[PDB]
Amino acid sequence: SAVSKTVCKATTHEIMGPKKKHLDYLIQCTNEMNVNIPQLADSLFERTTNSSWVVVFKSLITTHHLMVYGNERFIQYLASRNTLFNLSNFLDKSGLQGYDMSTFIRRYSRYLNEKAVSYRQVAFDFTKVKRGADGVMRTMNTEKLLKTVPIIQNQMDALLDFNVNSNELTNGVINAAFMLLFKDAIRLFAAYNEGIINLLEKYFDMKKNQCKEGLDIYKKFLTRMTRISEFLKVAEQVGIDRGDIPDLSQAPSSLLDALEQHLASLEGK
Repeated sequence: SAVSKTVCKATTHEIMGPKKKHLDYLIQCTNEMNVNIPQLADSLFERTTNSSWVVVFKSLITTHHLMVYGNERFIQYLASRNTLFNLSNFLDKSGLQGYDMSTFIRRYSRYLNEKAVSYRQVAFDFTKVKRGADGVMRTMNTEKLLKTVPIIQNQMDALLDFNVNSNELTNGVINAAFMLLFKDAIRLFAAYNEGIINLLEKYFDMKKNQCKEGLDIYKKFLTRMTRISEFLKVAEQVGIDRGDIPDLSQAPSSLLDALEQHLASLEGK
């Protein structure tokens, strides 16, 4: 009940993101093994049944914050559910602000759903695993890599589909969501990029059908890069510390012709 009470405090009608003090409490909750994760999640789900965009959006932000900063047993539990958020028809018509925010609530809930689905499918969180030449994405074997990168790609699509303009970030609730989306985006991009580095190191030794898969992955990566650039430009326009924006220039983006020529040779007599 203390947990439920704090979920309520994190999700009041006040037009601002959940307060740090309540988020910090709920993080600590996830770290105590005696805490019942399903009951904490149920409280969050219940708030998403509220008619107010403010309450619903704040419950989603709280859930996202806990996925990012909480014990891994939290996202593990969300990933175990058959269904997560069901907000595809959400609409708060109480006012123009409610209309505006309803669209973003639908898109944000879809992203969190996909974040849980990604975790269910690969049994780790792309945004939090070890990086580098010795990290998870860089060391992954061929079969697993070909399976995994499309999952990253699907998660990134759902994130980018939030599709907000800088001039739409006009209240503290949506701004709070955006800051967490920004953090996930740069971390998810690093995983995507490492997956592609790995793919390119292996591509010219793969089987014909593996190369077809790899080439599809690469073409899709190139178009997502363009979208990620657009998303970072929104972050730049709104004022985010430029030192926090990653450099996309080092993504290995000039290999299309080589990949195609190699596959073409495999498809010849």
